[PDB]
Amino acid sequence: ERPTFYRQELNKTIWEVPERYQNLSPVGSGAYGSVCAAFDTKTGLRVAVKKLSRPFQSIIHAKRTYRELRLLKHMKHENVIGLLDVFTPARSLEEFNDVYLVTHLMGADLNNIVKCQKLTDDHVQFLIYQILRGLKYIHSADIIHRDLKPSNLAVNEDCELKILDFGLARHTDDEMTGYVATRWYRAPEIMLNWMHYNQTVDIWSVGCIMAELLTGRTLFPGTDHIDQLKLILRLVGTPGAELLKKISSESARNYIQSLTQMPKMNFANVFIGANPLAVDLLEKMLVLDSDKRITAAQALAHAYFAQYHDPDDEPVADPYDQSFESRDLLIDEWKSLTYDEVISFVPPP
Ligand SMILES: Cc1ccc(C(=O)NC2CC2)cc1-c1ccn2c(C(C)(C)C)nnc2c1
Repeated sequence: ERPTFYRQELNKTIWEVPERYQNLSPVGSGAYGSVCAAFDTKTGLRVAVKKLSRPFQSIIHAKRTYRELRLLKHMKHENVIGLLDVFTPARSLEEFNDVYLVTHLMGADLNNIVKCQKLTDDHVQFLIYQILRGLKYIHSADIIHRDLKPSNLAVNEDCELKILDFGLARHTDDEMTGYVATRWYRAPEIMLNWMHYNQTVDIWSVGCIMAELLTGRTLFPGTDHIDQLKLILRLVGTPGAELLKKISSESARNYIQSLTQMPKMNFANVFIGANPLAVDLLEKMLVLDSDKRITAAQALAHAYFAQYHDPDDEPVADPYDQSFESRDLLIDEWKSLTYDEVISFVPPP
């Protein structure tokens, strides 16, 4: 009872997918893999199907395919994308060469819904509640998103949200360059490599996202890493002695110490007219010192989310074994591990 596969030409590439998936149509390539929307006739869901992609052409590609599949199989939370299905047209490990991952398709991304557009306060509470609820879960598994931004927040018509692309974060020097949304939401310590960083890199990005939902404008649209740092330091202040010490990169501590000291601005004068509770929570997320930033779990308990908070309905993850991250294997070994993961996949209920 291996399903029946059929073949389509799409992206100018062959898709070979089980007959359960019908009406495939492109919703974009990437480098990465191609994504298609599809109707899953078995679940009644609209789904996103990602074909990787030369998955085992280098060690870097093989480890990455294994990582993504492992991450997706782990995640079981309403506000985190998980795996609905994984499949290969291949019948043996020897023939194994393509992986397709299937995922709920919420509908759009947040970026395409909200940008240039200011949201109502109740709409903001809901979206950020769900981002922190799914981040509490991800972080509890010891996973860092590292690249949270509106384009990887999948949102449906009812403003319900799942987080995409956690744990992968492997951008080139060039995708991060100049006046680009790829960098606007990243934590200063990660943008400028100040230190080996914690999970609160992600709470900095929620803060950037939240401020943009409230105001309709990017919070730190820097034209480059240094311009963006200056936008940052102008709002939150230059570091103190105490943070300067923790900046293990000697090079970066020397640069930042060159800067004219500036105090933290008043967030109620930047976020004029906003819910005081929204402003308070922004001041707790946008703290420069990552050791002092609010965590997803503490933030969910904040008064801003009184309507939505239910401490009994904010679950945590079973633990995630990333011991494989510090293992060097050969192509065929990553590939065989990936295959074991493809074949033991048990669909959700
Ligand atoms: C198919 C797929 C596979 C894995 C991951 C993924 O997140 N992998 C990393 C966590 C390990 C994301 C998607 C995916 C891709 C685009 N999507 C959209 C658009 C088309 C609206 C952007 N909405 N939902 C999605 C979901």
